[PDB]
Parts: sequence; C-alpha cells; structure tokens
Amino acid sequence: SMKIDVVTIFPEYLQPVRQSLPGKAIDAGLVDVAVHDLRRWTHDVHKSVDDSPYGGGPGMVMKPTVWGDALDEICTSETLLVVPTPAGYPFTQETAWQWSTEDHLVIACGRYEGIDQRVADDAATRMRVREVSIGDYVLNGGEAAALVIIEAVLRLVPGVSLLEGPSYTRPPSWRGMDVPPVLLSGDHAKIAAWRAEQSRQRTIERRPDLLGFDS
Amino acid sequence: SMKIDVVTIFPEYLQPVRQSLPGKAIDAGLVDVAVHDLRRWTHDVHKSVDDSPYGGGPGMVMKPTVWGDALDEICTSETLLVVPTPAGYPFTQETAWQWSTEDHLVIACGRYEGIDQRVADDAATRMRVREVSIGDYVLNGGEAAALVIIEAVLRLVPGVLGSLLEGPSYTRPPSWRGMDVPPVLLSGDHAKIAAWRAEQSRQRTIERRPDLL
Ligand SMILES: Nc1nc2cc(Br)ccc2s1
Repeated sequence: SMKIDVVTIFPEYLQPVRQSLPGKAIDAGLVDVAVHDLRRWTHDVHKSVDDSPYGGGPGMVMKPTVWGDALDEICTSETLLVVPTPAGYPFTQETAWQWSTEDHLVIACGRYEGIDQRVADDAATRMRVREVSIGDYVLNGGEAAALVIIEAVLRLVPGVSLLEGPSYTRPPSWRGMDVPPVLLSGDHAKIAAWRAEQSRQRTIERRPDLLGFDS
Repeated sequence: SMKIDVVTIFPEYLQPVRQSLPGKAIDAGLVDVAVHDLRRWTHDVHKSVDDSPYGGGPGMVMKPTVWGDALDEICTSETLLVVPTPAGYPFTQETAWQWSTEDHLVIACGRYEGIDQRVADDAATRMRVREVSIGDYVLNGGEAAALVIIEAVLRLVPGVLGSLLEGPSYTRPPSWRGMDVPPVLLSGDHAKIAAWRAEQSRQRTIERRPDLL
C-alpha cells in the first residue's frame, strides 16, 4: 500500500488520477492519492503564495513560508519528497522502479518561476528529497509532470534498453497493407528474431543514444 | 489559430486542458482543444478498441480499422498527427517550438503496447506523422504524455495559456529556518549577480545533468 500526496495551487488539474491506471490502482486499494490546495496553508486574505525574486529576473517565485507549513503537516521523516522541475535529475524507468517500493511520496508542484530553493534544502534536513525532470521541455507548472510520475510509478507497484518495434493485429490485410508474413507464420524462433531486429532497427533510427551512438 | 484534437478512450483525462485555457484566448480564436472518445468509431456492440497481437505475446494492440476511421474523420492534409509512445523520437523543447506554429495537431492516445503500425504508416501517406516519447519511462497509455505535449506547445503560443540548467531562486523573507538568501543577490551589483548565477548553473548542470556538457 502506497500513499501519494500532491500539493498544488491547481488541485483540479490532478483529477485525471481518477481515470485509467491510477484510478484502477486506487479502487483496488493499492494506492491512496490525495490532492492538497497549497493555499490552505496561507494566512492572509489574499492567500498569496508568490513574491518577486531576489537578485532580479522575470516572474515570481513561490514563497518558502507557505510550502514549509504545508510540508510540515504532510511529510514525515519516511517521506520521499518529489519536486518536478526542468532543472532536476532525470526521472527514468529506473527511478520509477525505485519509487514503486516507497511507502509515501509527496509531490510538490511548482508554478510561476519555481519554488524558493530553501524549501527543498530545509526538507532535506529531515527527509529524502528528489528534484527531478521528466524530460527536456518546459511546462507552466509541475502538475502534468506529477501525473506522469504517478502513472510511471503506479504501473510498477506489486499488485498492479531498446525500443519496442511495431505491433499488429487483425485483419491480416488492411487498406492494401499486409501484416509482416513472419508474424502469421507461427514460427516462434523466426518471430522472436524478427521482433528483436525490428527493435534494434527502430532504436538506431529513433534513439541512437540508447545504443551508444551520437545524437 | 491552433486547433488540437485529442482521441482517447479516456476523454475525461483531458479535461484539465480545456480548464487550463483562458477565456480570452478562446474568444480571440487563438486556440481550440477538442477531445474525442475513440469508441465513437468502434464497429461492434462491444465497442472493441483492441485485439490480440499477431505473432503472440502479452497485452493487446489497438485495432487499425477503428483508428483508421477516427483519423479519416478528424484529420486533413494539413494535420500534424502526433502519436505519443515510449518507442518514439524524443519530444523536446525544440519540438514544442516547431509544433507551436502548426494549424492543426491531432494527438492519438493509445496503450503503450501500441496502435497497429499500419495506422501511422497509412496516415503518413497523406499527412505528417510524428511518433514521440516524452521521456525514458513507460506509461500505460498516451494520455498523460498528451497533457505534457499540449501544455509545452500551447505555452509557446502568444496569449494562449496566460544548454545549462537554471540555478536556485529565492524570495522573501531574507532569512528562513536558519537559511539566508545568498547575500550577493541583495548586493545591487548586477554584473556580479549574473556571474554568480552562471556559476550556480554550471555546478548544478555538472551535478545533475553531465550529459549536457
Ligand atoms: N518540465 C517541467 N516544467 C516545470 C515548470 C514549473 Br514552473 C514547475 C515544474 C516543472 S517540470
């Protein structure tokens, strides 16, 4: 049984956890996902969570005070605090396997130009903290990255390289395009070999890095 | 003017997109996002969208006849068909910039075991097709990847959503739980601040992303 808490100023954006794979995992009781509005930990009537950056720069930075109070309430020393950010360590399949065995993930979703660095620094004095990037692109906030991380982790929880090549299903001919004959041949060895080859050939074309080549 | 059509068996998943859109952008006709339930194009009373893989193996493959009908209705010659898949070319910020000037994106969300490859192959004979991965991990389906792609692309379209790594950021208060904001940031020496930020970026990139150097 895993607990996932997500902290965000847009709790509505996390509603997709209730569908597909995470929804099934929740219904099966293998995971509990709770979404928290960060503004719950504010005290002004304006419910401010952001302020201008020290040292200059565009945009706003999320205040450490509000985050600190939120994480104080939600986290324990056993928590794995996950902070999605384009500046993070890469989140990979290996990371997903690692986190699949955790009792408690707390995902802090930033907005504006990110979260005051002291939030992660302070949290790291009492729990494990992981700032991670899900890919080399910029979002407006961490919420979609939280959903990706939850999807990647939950499908690996007990109870739930190379690129996969093309797959096919019925009918054997469609619009004049035939399924590769070897796949219809029932020869397990030949099919295995063809699939292995297709995998390695797609990998060299689409992801040469995976095989130790440039680009 | 960008139109995005998303096709999925989980249309409710894509609701945050529509909710993410400022009314000003919609009323100005800058953007339109539509979500379509793939089962609209099923043929049978059981609304079947997948079937066992030829050549054997685990999982299911999505049916070409269903997807072919859906894309025939939704796509035109001007469409950029986007297919999220862990087996794709990498989706990066450069991709997002490229796609931000497209008139029509159609995002085909399938299970990771895949859509029958003839769907993309057929589509590619009359439109541009891009099979892409958003990272080096497997998701059960393309829906969360579609959310990431939509957000990364649309935030680059003026007014729609409202190298080295970035270093740390700070705001008030100047001291919090025993930690002070780096005094250089309060120095009023803006050339020095820029140099300090450059070094913080260098250190963070070496530590977290040595591949970038
Ligand atoms: N690719 C990603 N972009 C962002 C932007 C913000 Br603001 C917060 C988290 C993330 S993860």
